[PDB]
Amino acid sequence: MGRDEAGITGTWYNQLGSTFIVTAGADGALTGTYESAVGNAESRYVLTGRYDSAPATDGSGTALGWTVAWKNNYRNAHSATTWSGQYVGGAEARINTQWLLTSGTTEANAWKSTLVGHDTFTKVK
Amino acid sequence: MGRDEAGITGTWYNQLGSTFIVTAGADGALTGTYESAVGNAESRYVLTGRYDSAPATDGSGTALGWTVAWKNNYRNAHSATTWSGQYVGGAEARINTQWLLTSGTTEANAWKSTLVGHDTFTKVK
Amino acid sequence: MGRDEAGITGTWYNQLGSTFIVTAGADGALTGTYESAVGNAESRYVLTGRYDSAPATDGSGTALGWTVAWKNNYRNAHSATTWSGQYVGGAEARINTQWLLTSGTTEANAWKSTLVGHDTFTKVK
Amino acid sequence: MGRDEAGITGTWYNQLGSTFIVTAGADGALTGTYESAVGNAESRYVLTGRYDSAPATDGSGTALGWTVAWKNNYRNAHSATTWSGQYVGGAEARINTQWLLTSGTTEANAWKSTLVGHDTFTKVK
Repeated sequence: MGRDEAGITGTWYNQLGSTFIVTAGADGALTGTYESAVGNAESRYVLTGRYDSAPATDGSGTALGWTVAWKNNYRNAHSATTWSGQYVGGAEARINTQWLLTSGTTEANAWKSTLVGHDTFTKVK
Repeated sequence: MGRDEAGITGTWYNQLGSTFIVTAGADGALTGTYESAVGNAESRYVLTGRYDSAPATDGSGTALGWTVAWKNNYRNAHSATTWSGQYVGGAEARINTQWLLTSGTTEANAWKSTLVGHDTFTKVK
Repeated sequence: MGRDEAGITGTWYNQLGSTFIVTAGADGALTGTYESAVGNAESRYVLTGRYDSAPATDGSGTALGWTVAWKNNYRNAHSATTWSGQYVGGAEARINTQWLLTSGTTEANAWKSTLVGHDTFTKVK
Repeated sequence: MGRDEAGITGTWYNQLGSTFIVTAGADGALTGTYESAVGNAESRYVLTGRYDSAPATDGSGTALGWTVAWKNNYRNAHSATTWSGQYVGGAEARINTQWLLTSGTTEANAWKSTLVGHDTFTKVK
């Protein structure tokens, strides 16, 4: 029922070699797992998010976002990343994102709590 | 079972007058609703996210994040915001966040797709 | 000749206790020194930037930005911060900024090169 | 005298087709002009910034930043962009940046004042 429900659902890979496995629900839900190739992380972590299930039809992307808290049964990096971006469908489908990675800190160190970057996900490689 | 499960769960308000209603699950889940005082928005929107259910005990905050896609039964702003931040417990509990608001755009306009800002949530006002 | 040349020029302090000393030139230039209360820093560092010397008159802020590279005669933190924001004049003048702090890294660590945050500068305290 | 003074100085192009013309001073200064291929802009605008004139030698990049206020003799977009990033030398030299573009706004619209994105500059194309 979601316009890009089928186009978003599946396995995605970014430029770092991370793997994003997502299911897009008819209603706007995103659920899945994330495995980072880098950082204080091992194996899969739960993700959840949301996407625009009725996007504009005018060649525009589909807005979406999701979160990973970096705790699983193997490790806890006391941090969470949120990706915010858009899905662009077609032969070379992509999800283009910017992210914010916040660590738990003391109040004295909160100024240095948050990393920012950008990931591009593709269906191959 | 989550360390700040009780401290996070409930109603939060930010500096804009927005209202965040969240339940924190024992496992790391965040679910709830968001109502923005500003922007292309009306009434409540679904949110989901994650938090560190076993944070450091050393005076450090609790990392968390969540997403809203700005589609509900009233409006669709073809956009999604992700907040990334930390919960700081105590008499004056706060959630301190930075956010990324991505709009669906054409590829030609993707350079101007994403707003960034910061919200502080409190339990009063 | 700059509309807020007089309002911007002078000494500013942020919420961390840092001190920003700036001169605004008629043409749009910003020059001065920055002293951070936090981080890998001591004493003053050179800053340069730019501001909108002919802003809108409609109650709107004045856009501006500036950079500090964190090298001086005392220390080198192999990093640079840029603040991007707006000057809001009046009894309680403020400069409201967001910043990006990039460290030199290897290519393998570039994903974790860049911190993001927000500073508010006032003329007192 | 700056380690990458020679490597930074010159003409750079980003993925949008914008042109960055910079001189790096021995002392850490960056001066030049920027011409954007997109947005509310025409022709060249003054830029100034700073870079780490004595970077780490260990395969690490060179931290730098610069600002453009989007006022010149042709147009005034009441905004400023700051790029924060690192120069990576070698056969395929690059400057990898993240940026913050703040517009002057009323206080009521300040939540939507600031765009964020990422530009990669190369010496060709």
